[PDB]
Amino acid sequence: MYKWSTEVGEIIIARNRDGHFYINAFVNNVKIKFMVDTGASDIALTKEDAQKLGFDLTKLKYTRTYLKAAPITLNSVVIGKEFKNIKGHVGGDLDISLLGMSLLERFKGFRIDKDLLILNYAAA
Amino acid sequence: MYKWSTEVGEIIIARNRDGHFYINAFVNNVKIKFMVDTGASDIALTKEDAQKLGFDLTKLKAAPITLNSVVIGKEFKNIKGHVGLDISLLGMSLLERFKGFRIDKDLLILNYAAA
Amino acid sequence: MYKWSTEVGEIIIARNRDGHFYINAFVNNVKIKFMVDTGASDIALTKEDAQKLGFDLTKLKYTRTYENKAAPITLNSVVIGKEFKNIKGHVGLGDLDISLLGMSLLERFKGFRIDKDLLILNYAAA
Amino acid sequence: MYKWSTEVGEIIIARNRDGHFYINAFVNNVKIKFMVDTGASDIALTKEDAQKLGFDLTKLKYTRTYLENKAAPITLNSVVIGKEFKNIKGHVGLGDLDISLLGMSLLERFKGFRIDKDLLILNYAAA
Repeated sequence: MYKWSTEVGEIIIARNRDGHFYINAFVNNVKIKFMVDTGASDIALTKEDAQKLGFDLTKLKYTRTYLKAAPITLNSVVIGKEFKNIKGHVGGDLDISLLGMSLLERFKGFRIDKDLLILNYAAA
Repeated sequence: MYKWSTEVGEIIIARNRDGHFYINAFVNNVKIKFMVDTGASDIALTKEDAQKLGFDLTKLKAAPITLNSVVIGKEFKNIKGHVGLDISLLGMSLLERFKGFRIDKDLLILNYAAA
Repeated sequence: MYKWSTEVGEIIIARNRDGHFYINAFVNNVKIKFMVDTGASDIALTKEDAQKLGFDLTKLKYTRTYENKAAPITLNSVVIGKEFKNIKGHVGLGDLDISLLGMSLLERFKGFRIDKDLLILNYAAA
Repeated sequence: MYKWSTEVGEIIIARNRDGHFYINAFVNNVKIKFMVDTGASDIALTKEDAQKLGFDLTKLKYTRTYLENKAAPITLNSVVIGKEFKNIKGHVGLGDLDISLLGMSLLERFKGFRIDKDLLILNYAAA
């Protein structure tokens, strides 16, 4: 008699009137507010949010570019379920961090249509 | 943010050596053993089993009944059944309520979803 | 190998400005607009909808009561996402503006929920 | 009215009495037989299955080494097991094993993958 089970889930975000989707995540167990960016793939953290996560700004290698930026790795990111070792980077103006496609395509299910962003996931 | 979640489950049971599938449920917290009958619709209890469930035999109408709670993977509410054989029987009326039910060779495969 | 597959689907419907949800469905190959009524049980059709579906109002048996008296019917096919068969209903009062879809049908879906302004339907077929 | 649908599927394999799971696939439209290897990552094709797929043996670069013998990396454009997966990693191995091996890098791509008692269960989702 074989028996198994898991937690399954769905998250829907509706598009704000400025036309973007906003979403909360826990990153290394800190609450971070993200705006979704369809053109990015990588997570773009603000400096402020980098500090909140226990990173040092004077001691970072701002090597790569997208606009100049410091690649980084995030132990865990939770949105529905926990993801691990998530590619990111930290760069200048912007007030809010940005979530790209890479993280979102890691979901079991992920579609945008109409004004809805719909994520499906499974845990254990 | 609209956010939703639930427990999804799967039970897989191997055919018995006698050619049948048997399943052990809790009925109102009481272990019971059912044989699967694909041709049957509602449940068919043995008197023995009827008695284990706090029923009166000689004050009934085969006599139609309702079972408050039947737990196979998840808890099914208010299951149709009756009483008249050796072992009690589980029919299509219960199995169709599962998200999934299929038999394939020596496996009976049951899918369910709770919250 | 034991192989198995099916079609899975999801329908998301936004609430209407008036506060209700509305579903368009094919019933016996005809388009009917329903209002969702989460505390109804079986489908309630308007007379006009009933007539669109070829029911003869003067020959039905008005055998159920509520204080009025209504006529049970069965609908062979109702297609919302997938095709459901032998759906229960009745013809409602002469006053009914729009037909109602209740829980007896909605609970046949694999998934159904309302959250704020979205009604979410999940279904699976062959 | 937002509406969306897709194909979902489950494949189950029972452990043969030798202890191994075996499963067939279409790779670039040819049926290939595999034995599952949880130790492996990549797909390990026999030389015979490579030629059956039209690899030119004598133009492959055998730049890799495994277990001791050499092997040439390849990409399999299309592999169908339930759903189609694209661009699967493999190599073709100078070792003399008679059957090709399917590793975790392909299994892990499934939406659901689990082994318990003697059942390997795979779940997938297409359109």
